[PDB]
Amino acid sequence: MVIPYDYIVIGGGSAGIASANRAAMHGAKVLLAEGKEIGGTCVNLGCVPKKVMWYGAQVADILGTYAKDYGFDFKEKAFDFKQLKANRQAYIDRIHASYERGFEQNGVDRIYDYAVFKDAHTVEIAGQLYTAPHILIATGGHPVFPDIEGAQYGISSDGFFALDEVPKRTAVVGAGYIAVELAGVLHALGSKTDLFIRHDRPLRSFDKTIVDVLVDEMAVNGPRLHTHAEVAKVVKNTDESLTLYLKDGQEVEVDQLIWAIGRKPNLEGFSLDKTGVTLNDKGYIETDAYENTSVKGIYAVGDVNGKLALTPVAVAAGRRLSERLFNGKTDEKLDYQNVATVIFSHPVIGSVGLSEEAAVKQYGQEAVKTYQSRFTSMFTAITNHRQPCLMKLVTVGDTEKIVGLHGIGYGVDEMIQGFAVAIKMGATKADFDNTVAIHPTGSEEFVTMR
Amino acid sequence: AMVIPYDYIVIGGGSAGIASANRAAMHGAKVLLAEGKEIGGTCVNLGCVPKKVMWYGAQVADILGTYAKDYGFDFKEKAFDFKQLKANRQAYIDRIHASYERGFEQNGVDRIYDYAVFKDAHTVEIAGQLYTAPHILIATGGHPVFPDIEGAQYGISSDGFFALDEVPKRTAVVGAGYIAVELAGVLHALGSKTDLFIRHDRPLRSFDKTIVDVLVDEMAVNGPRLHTHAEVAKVVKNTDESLTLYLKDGQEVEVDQLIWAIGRKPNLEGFSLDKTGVTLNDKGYIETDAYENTSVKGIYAVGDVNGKLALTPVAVAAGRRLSERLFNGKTDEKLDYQNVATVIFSHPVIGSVGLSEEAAVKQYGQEAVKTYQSRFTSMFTAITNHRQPCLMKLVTVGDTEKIVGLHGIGYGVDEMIQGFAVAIKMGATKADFDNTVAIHPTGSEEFVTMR
Ligand SMILES: Cc1cc2nc3c(=O)[nH]c(=O)nc-3n(C[C@H](O)[C@H](O)[C@H](O)COP(=O)(O)OP(=O)(O)OC[C@H]3O[C@@H](n4cnc5c(N)ncnc54)[C@H](O)[C@@H]3O)c2cc1C
Ligand SMILES: Cc1cc2nc3c(=O)[nH]c(=O)nc-3n(C[C@H](O)[C@H](O)[C@H](O)COP(=O)(O)OP(=O)(O)OC[C@H]3O[C@@H](n4cnc5c(N)ncnc54)[C@H](O)[C@@H]3O)c2cc1C
Ligand SMILES: Cc1cc2nc3c(=O)[nH]c(=O)nc-3n(C[C@H](O)[C@H](O)[C@H](O)CO)c2cc1C
Ligand SMILES: [Cl-]
Ligand SMILES: [Cl-]
Ligand SMILES: [Cl-]
Ligand SMILES: [Cl-]
Ligand SMILES: [Cl-]
Ligand SMILES: [Cl-]
Ligand SMILES: [Cl-]
Ligand SMILES: [Cl-]
Repeated sequence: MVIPYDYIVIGGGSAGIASANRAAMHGAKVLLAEGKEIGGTCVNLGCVPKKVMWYGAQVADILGTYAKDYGFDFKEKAFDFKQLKANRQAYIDRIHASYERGFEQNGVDRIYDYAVFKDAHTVEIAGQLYTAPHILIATGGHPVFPDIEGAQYGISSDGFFALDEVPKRTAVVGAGYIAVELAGVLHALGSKTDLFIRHDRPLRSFDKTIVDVLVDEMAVNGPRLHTHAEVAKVVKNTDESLTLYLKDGQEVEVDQLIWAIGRKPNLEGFSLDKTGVTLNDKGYIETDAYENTSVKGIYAVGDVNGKLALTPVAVAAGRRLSERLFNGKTDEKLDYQNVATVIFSHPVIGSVGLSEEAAVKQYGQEAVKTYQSRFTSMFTAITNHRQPCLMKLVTVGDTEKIVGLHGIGYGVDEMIQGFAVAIKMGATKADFDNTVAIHPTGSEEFVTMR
Repeated sequence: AMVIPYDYIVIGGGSAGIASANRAAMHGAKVLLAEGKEIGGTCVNLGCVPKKVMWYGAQVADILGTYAKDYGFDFKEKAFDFKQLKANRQAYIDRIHASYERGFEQNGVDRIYDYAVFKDAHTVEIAGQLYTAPHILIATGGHPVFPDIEGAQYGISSDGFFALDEVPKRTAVVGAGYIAVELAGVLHALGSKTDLFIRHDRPLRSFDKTIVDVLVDEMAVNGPRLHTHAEVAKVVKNTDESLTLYLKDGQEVEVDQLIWAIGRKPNLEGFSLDKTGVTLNDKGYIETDAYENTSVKGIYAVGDVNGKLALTPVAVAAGRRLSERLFNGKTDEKLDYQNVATVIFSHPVIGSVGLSEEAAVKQYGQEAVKTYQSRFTSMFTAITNHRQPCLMKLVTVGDTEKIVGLHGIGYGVDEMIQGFAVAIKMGATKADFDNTVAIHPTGSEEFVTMR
């Protein structure tokens, strides 16, 4: 006895929930399987708790650094990490309850268990067979641990959310946005923080002028950056502390070691090999522009397809797929070009489009012209801890089309979304120049460069 | 005895005058700028800048007094040194003055820190010396006014707010524009028992009512006490030095300070404008065409004195475009005063660009207008016991759903609008918004995910 559905979604993360709900909105009978907690990485171990801890860091900077220069004094300051975590978990628990009510309203069927393939169009969940002509693999990814002696004494970003107290000393190893974000939060919350990168600078894919501001501010306040660093081994002393040994002979003793050296897709444990789905050279599920796998009736959306590991990409791709399969939108698909990103570093980095380096590689040096503005954020300008801001435009051709917009500085996290619309619409430097500024804001520096 | 010739004389060293003088100098003009008070005008010394610094102080007060507890932070014996905040604020303004002097040196602008008075249409007297030029810009700005009632002298203007050295225990703010709403929110956050008096039904009457209703509801739950349909009849100074406002309906409200924020008037008196022939429009401002020309050839008026739109970026762009027209031969250069974005530093902050739903329905008819909204709680306040609402609204027109208005209220909205203002200037549609991928997690993503 096999139970039929119009759509089976494997994974209740950003990709699965979005695609499941949109499919249900268009009359499809949908089954969603989730082996862990609803909301996947974004809600339980990613964007959401990361942002809550980042706001905790912004409050920590107000109390320990800026409040004094605004005339506010106090004493017996104390920090209760368990209270911030309990409030963080209560908020996530309300997001879980909200998704469930949504499923009760739209009629999505959910099974909180592991889905395993039997063949290309049939899955087994809790000893019951389910079949559908449309199956979405939305299994996400997982953190990677290096093949280094003692690597098991360290934790990943999952481990960061399991901490119950600020470590006195923390080592963060990695050079991507997660390494930089977690290092900044631990530093703001009072941990002696050391960040280790293997090459010359962090965030290698982001505009160098922007990252250089971040590196300089880290050297003034932030975590201690160690460049050209390779961990040789990690030893756990009998006193429970960890000793990191670098290939160059240096060593650092810490209380916690966070590995943020990459993520890999969840491809094993669910008989993916019984479907015939093929992987690309990168090791992700191979898909076309419409998220079709190599097998008809099987789609792959989110981190598991390796295109862009961002929640809004997974959400939009999943909704556009449901539109295509169940609302007759044959040509519906996501444009993965010019997707804006915000890194909750200290200060915050916002970016959309090409770095100067990427524009030069795609259009040639003569065609590229950049505009930039450096200034101190008014918020920090009245204090003894002045923080720089840098906003940059990357333009190409005689009409100076804006192919990239990047910023670093206080409040940049909320500035990018509107500009990402203008760039999607083909904005030129003349469109920016014809827009009247909003004063006083940091965002106005984007439209007043000459 | 001798008249000194210049190519361009600029009366006033505020947002309009500095912008027009520097741009004219970059184009080779011999420029003279007169400033009778401080360089930077209202914006730098008594407007945008000191107002924003005090707004940041209010945000810090809200962190210490309301939100820190829910983020796990505790402390005792909190104290607030208003004089230290004010000292740091004025030191920042002193550095801004020096930046303007540095720019005049680089561009080659001649400046005199004295009051300019017209002798005739093409001649001014400054410090006893006559200067003449075929191009003269009046960029004199405006000033706050006091109501013509008994005891009005006991109140202070926004200028008096910046002169305060301590937070008043009780403050009355009379006014319904952005200045009254911003100063009431700052006083309330800094600990003053604040009362806001408006003559009509709601404040910010020109803004979308859906947005302002969220502001009014937030004030009722936590902010200043709003008094509607209030007319101040007189103010009495009590023997204990407190003040009592008498309303026309007979109500009495006792306070320590009373701020008048009932409107500004243009600076038209004291500089012999009556010797130029320049005429005023029926609104009482210097009359101008779309090119900032006064009724007298060779005299121009930019900024608050022309009454078109009292914002710093407007004064700056119009002053720059005027100099492009007079000294760079750009014959048709002029500022477009429509679709100018504004941010009101209320609690929570309001951002707005284009038409309100009511204004769109009036110009295009309900049949052609469709609005979209997103209602949510800012994540920053959502983990606390003091959840703050956010509301974002899109006003669309016709079959292509052209975005004619974009408005928001909520934590962080002040920095979200500039980019959308570019999209709306370029003629964005709901389809352009839908095709832009969101940035998560941010409040700004709610503007592109409405259905
Ligand atoms: C620390 C961190 C911070 C981040 N910050 C941001 C940010 O600020 N902004 C942003 O846009 N992105 C951010 N991301 C990325 C974002 O979280 C991911 O891109 C997004 O969650 C991917 O969604 P998904 O649906 O592809 O996968 P996931 O959210 O991982 O969902 C996959 C789900 O499938 C389940 N599953 C797997 N196999 C099975 C099976 N056989 N049966 C049933 N269920 C199964 C898993 O248990 C999991 O719940 C961050 C990520 C991390 C780790
Ligand atoms: C409390 C407050 C808050 C504000 N907040 C904002 C905001 O957040 N954003 C925004 O965009 N706008 C804001 N504004 C408005 C902004 O300050 C004005 O629109 C702007 O200053 C107008 O510039 P202006 O050049 O027309 O006039 P002003 O900046 O007022 O400049 C006029 C100058 O001319 C001088 N002057 C006058 N007559 C003579 C003479 N005969 N000879 C020599 N000098 C003379 C004066 O001394 C003065 O310095 C605010 C205003 C106030 C009062
Ligand atoms: C008769 C008269 C003389 C003035 N003289 C000066 C002056 O010498 N310096 C100055 O900065 N402002 C002067 N002002 C303007 C005034 O001080 C200030 O700009 C207020 O904004 C106007 O109410 C004068 C105004 C008038 C009416
Ligand atoms: Cl959804
Ligand atoms: Cl990177
Ligand atoms: Cl670069
Ligand atoms: Cl990583
Ligand atoms: Cl400064
Ligand atoms: Cl300028
Ligand atoms: Cl006063
Ligand atoms: Cl006013």
